[PDB]
Amino acid sequence: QLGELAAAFASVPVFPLFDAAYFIVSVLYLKYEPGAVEMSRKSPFASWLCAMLHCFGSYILADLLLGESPIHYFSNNSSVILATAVWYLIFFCPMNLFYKCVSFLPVKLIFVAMKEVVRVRQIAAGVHHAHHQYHHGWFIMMATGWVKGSGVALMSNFEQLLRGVWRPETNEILHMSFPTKASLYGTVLFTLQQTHWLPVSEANLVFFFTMFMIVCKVFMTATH
Amino acid sequence: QLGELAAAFASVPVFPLFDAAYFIVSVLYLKYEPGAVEMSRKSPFASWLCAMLHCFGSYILADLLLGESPIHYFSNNSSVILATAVWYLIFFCPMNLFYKCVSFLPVKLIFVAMKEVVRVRQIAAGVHHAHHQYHHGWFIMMATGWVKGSGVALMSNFEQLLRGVWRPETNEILHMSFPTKASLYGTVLFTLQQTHWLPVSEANLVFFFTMFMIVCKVFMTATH
Amino acid sequence: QLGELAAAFASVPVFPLFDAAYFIVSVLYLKYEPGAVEMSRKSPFASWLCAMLHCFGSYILADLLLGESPIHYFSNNSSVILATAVWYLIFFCPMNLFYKCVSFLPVKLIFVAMKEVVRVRQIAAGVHHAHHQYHHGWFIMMATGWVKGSGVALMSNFEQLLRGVWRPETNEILHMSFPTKASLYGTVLFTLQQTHWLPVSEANLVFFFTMFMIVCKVFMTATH
Ligand SMILES: [Ca+2]
Ligand SMILES: [Cl-]
Ligand SMILES: [Cl-]
Ligand SMILES: [Cl-]
Ligand SMILES: [Cl-]
Ligand SMILES: [Cl-]
Ligand SMILES: [Cl-]
Ligand SMILES: [Cl-]
Ligand SMILES: [Cl-]
Ligand SMILES: [Cl-]
Ligand SMILES: [Cl-]
Ligand SMILES: [Cl-]
Ligand SMILES: [Cl-]
Ligand SMILES: [Cl-]
Ligand SMILES: [Cl-]
Ligand SMILES: [Cl-]
Repeated sequence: QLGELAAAFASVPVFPLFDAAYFIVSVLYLKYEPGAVEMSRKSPFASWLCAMLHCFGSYILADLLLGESPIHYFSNNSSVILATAVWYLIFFCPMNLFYKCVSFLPVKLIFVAMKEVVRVRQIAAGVHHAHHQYHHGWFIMMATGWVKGSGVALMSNFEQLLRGVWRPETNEILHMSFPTKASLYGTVLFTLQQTHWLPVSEANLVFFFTMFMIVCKVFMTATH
Repeated sequence: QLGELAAAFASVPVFPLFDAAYFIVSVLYLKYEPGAVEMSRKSPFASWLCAMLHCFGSYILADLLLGESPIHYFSNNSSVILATAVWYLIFFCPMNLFYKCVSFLPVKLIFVAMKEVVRVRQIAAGVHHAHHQYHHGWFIMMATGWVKGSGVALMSNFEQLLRGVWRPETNEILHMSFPTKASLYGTVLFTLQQTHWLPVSEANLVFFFTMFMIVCKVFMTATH
Repeated sequence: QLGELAAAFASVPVFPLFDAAYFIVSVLYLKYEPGAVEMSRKSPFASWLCAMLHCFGSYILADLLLGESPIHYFSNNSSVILATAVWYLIFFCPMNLFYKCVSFLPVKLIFVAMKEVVRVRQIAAGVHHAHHQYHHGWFIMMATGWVKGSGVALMSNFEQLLRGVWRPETNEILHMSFPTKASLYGTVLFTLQQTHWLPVSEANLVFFFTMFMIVCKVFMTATH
């Protein structure tokens, strides 16, 4: 009955709880970036735009690669408003209280685990969407799933540009961080499962690859 | 009969006179930029391309956001040729005569007023076009109208790159100039009018918001 | 019977031999770039991506200008794999043997000539494709044919960014190299032939303009 558990696991509604956790962890990372708090005070619109890149960069990059509107996902009003609320609470909550609660390590690890659930689903969805337009476009499936999982990291040079920062000597392709490298392995696995060359159900691969990401990310977050 | 006046005002043919005024003021601003005259002499093709960004950047950015060909508007041969003539006359007219005439303050203020007529129509058109593709895409309507009104300012970092200039420490989002900020207020107003939450006719909002832009821009141009 | 020869010349199958020659010459140029060998060792994925830009940048830029998926051409699995093989053999062949063979001047000049065959066909194809979407879009035809022939040169600033290099003081538009300038002349000629204002068959223009590019490029390669 393991496949029955995997089917329920791979079909959990990511909206709104799992998307919120994704938004919280991502906007938390934004606040850690140099000058982010100063930017929220002096340039609140650019600060919000930065947070939307962190929350939705996966869809912005996938749509760009597939020639679709890069802000197509912003037609999802409930998601945009929910991410906007997370940005506001993290940067402007009185007593900084929301930050204090979601930074509590037991609470933060849970949100980190829930974000990985969303990232794996995102990779698989990117592969399947590209496949729908290109039945044998293996390289297009791999590219789309990769940017769906990496998110804002693959546009980090230009996320920095928006913030008034320019560091051209490195980029996430030249030197991949773990989530970028892991999303590349993930997109190959999901593309191989799409090819029917990897003899495993789509629900089992989602389950096992998410558990891999959850263990890695929770361990990396608890260590530092 | 104020609505009868507003209907005639909001439906005046922008081509070719009002578009020409837009092109003149924009290419004048280009000539004010550092190295612009030198660039027209040594790199005349890049100089013309820069002028096309100033004249058509509104359509280039809107089409990019909506996933349409970024040079789609360049199929409008008469408009492209008219902007090309304005660029040539401003940079290469014997005796610099065309520049002298259009820089005459009474003449320049009129062209500045006529450009604002075109900008407001552009914002409204961006909102209505996004709405046609996304009936409830409020954030897509706001983004499209914003870039239609801001024009080349929102791509200023890359207009500078084309010119051989790189100033990453600032951008029009991080620090909005008045036309960028005003186009953001404008696009919210036109989106609210699209939502039917703002109880005002589309022709009246065009009239009153254009008069607001005309007074502000004429006053700002005459002061300096 | 010159038109009978020109028809056979303009319809030769570019895949796979003529495309391979294009890939070889382009990836050779990549290896000449500063830090390229070091990058292939430390960042092999970015190195491969750079080589794909050199091999396919024509299609990436044309698709971008026309609002189509920028990686649409990567659905051509055989072409992508063939370019990947060329990249691997040039950077990782034991004894560097593949490099030694294709760098042999008599062999290199032939590959240089065959690449020009592919470039001219690319320019003409860009013009005809834009024409199909815009029957009278002269400026769109010219832009599309231009980027099809110039290839990665028009994205050189961002090919450098991928490599960790940033040199904003120059770009291929501000200062055109010979292949960029020649592709601009070529796209005007093919657009004029599309307009029916240039009284010459499409096969004759391909033949004569390719011979022009072959003589120029072979002479430029043999001189230095
Ligand atoms: Ca598109
Ligand atoms: Cl940073
Ligand atoms: Cl602001
Ligand atoms: Cl998704
Ligand atoms: Cl997707
Ligand atoms: Cl098919
Ligand atoms: Cl400047
Ligand atoms: Cl030039
Ligand atoms: Cl418009
Ligand atoms: Cl529009
Ligand atoms: Cl609908
Ligand atoms: Cl370089
Ligand atoms: Cl790598
Ligand atoms: Cl082609
Ligand atoms: Cl094409
Ligand atoms: Cl038509």
